[PDB]
Amino acid sequence: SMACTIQKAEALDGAHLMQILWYDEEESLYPAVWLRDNCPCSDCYLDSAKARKLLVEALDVNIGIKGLIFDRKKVYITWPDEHYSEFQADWLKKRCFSKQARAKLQRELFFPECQYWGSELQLPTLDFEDVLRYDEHAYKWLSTLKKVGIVRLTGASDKPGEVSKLGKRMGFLYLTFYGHTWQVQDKLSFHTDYPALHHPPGVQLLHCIKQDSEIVDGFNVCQKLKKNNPQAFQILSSTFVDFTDIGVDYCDFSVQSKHKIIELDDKGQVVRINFNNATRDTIFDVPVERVQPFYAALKEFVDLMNSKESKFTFKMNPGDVITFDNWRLLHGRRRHLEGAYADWDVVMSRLRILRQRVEN
Amino acid sequence: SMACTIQKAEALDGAHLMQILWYDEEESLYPAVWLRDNCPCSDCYLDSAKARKLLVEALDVNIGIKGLIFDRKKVYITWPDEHYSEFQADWLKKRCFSKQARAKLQRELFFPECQYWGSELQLPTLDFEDVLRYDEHAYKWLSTLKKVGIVRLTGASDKPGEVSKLGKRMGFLYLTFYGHTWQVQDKLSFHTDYPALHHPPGVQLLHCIKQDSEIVDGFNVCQKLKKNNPQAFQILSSTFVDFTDIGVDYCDFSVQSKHKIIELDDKGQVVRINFNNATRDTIFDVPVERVQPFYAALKEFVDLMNSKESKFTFKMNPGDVITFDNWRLLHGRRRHLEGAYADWDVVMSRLRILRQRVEN
Ligand SMILES: [Zn+2]
Ligand SMILES: [Zn+2]
Repeated sequence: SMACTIQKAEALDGAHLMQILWYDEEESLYPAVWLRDNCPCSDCYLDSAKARKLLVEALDVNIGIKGLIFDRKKVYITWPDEHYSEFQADWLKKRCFSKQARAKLQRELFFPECQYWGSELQLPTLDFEDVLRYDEHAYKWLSTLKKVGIVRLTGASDKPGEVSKLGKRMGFLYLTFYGHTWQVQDKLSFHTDYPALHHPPGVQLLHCIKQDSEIVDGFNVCQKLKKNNPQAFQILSSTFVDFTDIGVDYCDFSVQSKHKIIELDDKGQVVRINFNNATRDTIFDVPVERVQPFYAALKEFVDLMNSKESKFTFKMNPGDVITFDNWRLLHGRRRHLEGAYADWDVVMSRLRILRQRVEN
Repeated sequence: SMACTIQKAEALDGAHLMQILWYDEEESLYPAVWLRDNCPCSDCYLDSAKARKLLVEALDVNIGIKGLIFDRKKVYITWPDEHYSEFQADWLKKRCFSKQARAKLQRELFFPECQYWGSELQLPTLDFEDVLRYDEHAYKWLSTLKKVGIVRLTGASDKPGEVSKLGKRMGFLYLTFYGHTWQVQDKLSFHTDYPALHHPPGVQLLHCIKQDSEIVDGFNVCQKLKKNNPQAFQILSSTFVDFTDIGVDYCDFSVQSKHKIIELDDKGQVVRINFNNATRDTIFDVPVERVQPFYAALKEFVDLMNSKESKFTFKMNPGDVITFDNWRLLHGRRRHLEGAYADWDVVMSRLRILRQRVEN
């Protein structure tokens, strides 16, 4: 490939930078300290663990390249203390520091693609055994979960054990916490689950053993709220609300956290909704004048969730396994289920592995 | 008590506020919407679950008090739709919206007191069985963990099972994740544990079965860094670093996250350090010019950790159970241990419960 072959490589700027001219005619710049830190030799790097052995205390932050050789596919660098490093062209190209290359790689790692929905949702559906058996189907399943926030699996048995069977096949680890002490447990006001936790459970897997649920796309609701009621959006995305879960589950517990109901990342993108009205504390840590406008904003948020254009209604049949993003969807309803929760890290892990397996 | 008895109560500002004059001569202001939202009657509130039954859609955000009666200890309110609410004086007083009362209550819920340390640390120590048996001792144990970041328990057996025994007695739930699939598992470069997780494990419990560890107070290090090297502190508290844990543990896994090495809350206070050099990815999602100054800053951070004034050294003896804050401490060392991790929510829960039991 023209994009991935080296036409020229040289040290620049007191040898503190390496510039690559690709046959593509594209150009890339690599800091010497980063190349040294990421030497793939066996003194510096453990292949089997994919881990860096090099210590920060061994790294000269003012290092420059002493000598550089290249061909079409490799760069060969000598350091001032005679350490020697070889870098592959493809490895360098992927890790290029341009905004375009970095953003491309981030998309590949974190799967940010998102499809918003409302009442017009076609509930994504795949066969249970297909997902159990074949990488392509398991991959479709998880990528749809991440993109859409919900996927249905049909054709599981109507017997207990299917959630555990699915977990084992996927290599999932399931969460336990107060109110959900076992990995798999038997199960109108829209809510997310367990906002009293500092890190609410990411993904829920529900299996219908014996048999309406309503759901909204929280990210879609937030986007409409920001447009129609910007001040409401500002209040809900900036006000820390106390959530409190007090009870007994083999022991007495008092689980408490503060969350913004609309949780944004550094770029102002919604990453989680934290909302259960039952669990919202009587304790409200805001100046008195902030209180009534907070409730006005909450009312607008909840009005939007209850609007006909937002809500999707569905019925769970025996053998259905529904999986959903508890950070994104809110649910409610106006029954023998088995359910488990997983951390998003476990699900994203599987998504990454499966994508690699499908691509090969 | 003079502070907690009502000299006068009245509706103000179109009945949208309730003002309380305490016999103390202090004054408090309560929004009508918040009083309505927090009606303790059995239509609105579930005592046993300590949960609100009232729906957001049933709450008039523009509500005002229709009628108000009071005595020394209670307020009796009638709403415009004839709903009726009684509030206790002590309950109101505690939930007062003044900055002083709110901050007091937050301290009581979240235990923010923090004692920084270095090489001069006297390792807090309590007896294992004492902690197992008596609330006062268990309370001292957990409050010291939260304040100091580390506590040693002495006088456990030198046999396996003590971590599990301690967990059961405390009603703890233990975490599992890739690299630590069992609740209790057998176990120089300063690091925190498992930063590749979006929510790294909060608390570690280590029990020495058969027998130097070094530790630093990460919060103390950050405070010194901010003072001596403010630009380094700024870089480390604002730059998202990729952490990556790839391997096999019953299944193939690829766990990945981005963290600021120095993680601040909204008020600029350090809440977590996320740092393991082995796990820090080769992938670095920053503009090229940001790279070398990041490494310079990291080097200053690590230099500070390795300085003689920062490091505390100790040896684990058989029967020792060491507990520490994995969000705060970094550790390393230049051996038969059993270990478990817990979420801070589980530990804070126990701390709250124990404080109430000790106070009674
Ligand atoms: Zn090397
Ligand atoms: Zn009521």
